Amino acid sequence: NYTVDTLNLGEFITESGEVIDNLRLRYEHVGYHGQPLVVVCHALTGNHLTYGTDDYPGWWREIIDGGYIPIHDYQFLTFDVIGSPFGSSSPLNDPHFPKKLTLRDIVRANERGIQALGYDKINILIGGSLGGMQAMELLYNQQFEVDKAIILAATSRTSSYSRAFNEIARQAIHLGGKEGLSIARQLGFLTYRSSKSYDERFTPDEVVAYQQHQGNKFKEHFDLNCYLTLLDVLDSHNIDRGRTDVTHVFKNLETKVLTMGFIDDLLYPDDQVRALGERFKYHRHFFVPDNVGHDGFLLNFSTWAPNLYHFLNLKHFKRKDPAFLYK
Repeated sequence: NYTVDTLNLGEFITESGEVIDNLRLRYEHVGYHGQPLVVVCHALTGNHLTYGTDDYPGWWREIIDGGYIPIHDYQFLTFDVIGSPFGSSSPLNDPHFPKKLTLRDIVRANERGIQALGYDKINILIGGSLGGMQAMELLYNQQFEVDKAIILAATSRTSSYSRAFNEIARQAIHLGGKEGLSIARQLGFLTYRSSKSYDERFTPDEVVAYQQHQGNKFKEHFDLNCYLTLLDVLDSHNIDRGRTDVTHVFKNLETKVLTMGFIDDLLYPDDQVRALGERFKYHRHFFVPDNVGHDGFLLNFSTWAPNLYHFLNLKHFKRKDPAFLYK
């Protein structure tokens, strides 16, 4: 079954003390009543349409069709974050949408949306990289018992690199409106090393021309106010803020965590995503040796999905860890 609809969940108060009278969460559900739940947390530029249609396939469709997380064994739920322009409460929908939205807000709304629909356990929690940020917060609130977690291209807090990125983008938008959106979009190419893409796409002038083309599309289809909102969301990410016990919590969580980090990435360095994994009781890391950009980690699934599948297929009872002093 395939369902796309909108919850109405009443009053929501952000961290900043601002109010939405009727919190709306657009979502996509897919699968059968009783199956293991997988919750996907989408990334800044994505949305709830995880599986999508046959004619309009979804962000994750290829990964699901390829059988890495197969439809036949799983049930899928995904919310469009608040502030996104694709159906949930946002500046595009709500003329009194809060000025200061944080990531912790986005999460706390989605957990209420997960509970609105009667779920209790989450077998697989998955996201990168804003998705991964959602994921880690969610694990901290501990409103759910969650068996398996995959966190891709995200860390414990927004870096100075990312604030610089986000500020540079913010400025361009002030100066140029829609035109600033192109730059913001183009800006992403500067955050990572492209490998034999340099080979295949010779074509400078033709990369630049492609950049321009992607930027121009983006500036016509993604609402501007919402984008600025989501830039604050990123700037607000830090699991440790106002908190003392984050690691402690994570160290007594039974959840099996996989962290994935990508090669030569300045926005989300492998170094630091691995170190976030290692904060948990049960943790593991995969280093993925190709990178078409944080924004397109779905596009290069060939290089990482099989390790996901490997991870998903633990069905060895948890070992209590002093057995690992070896080494």
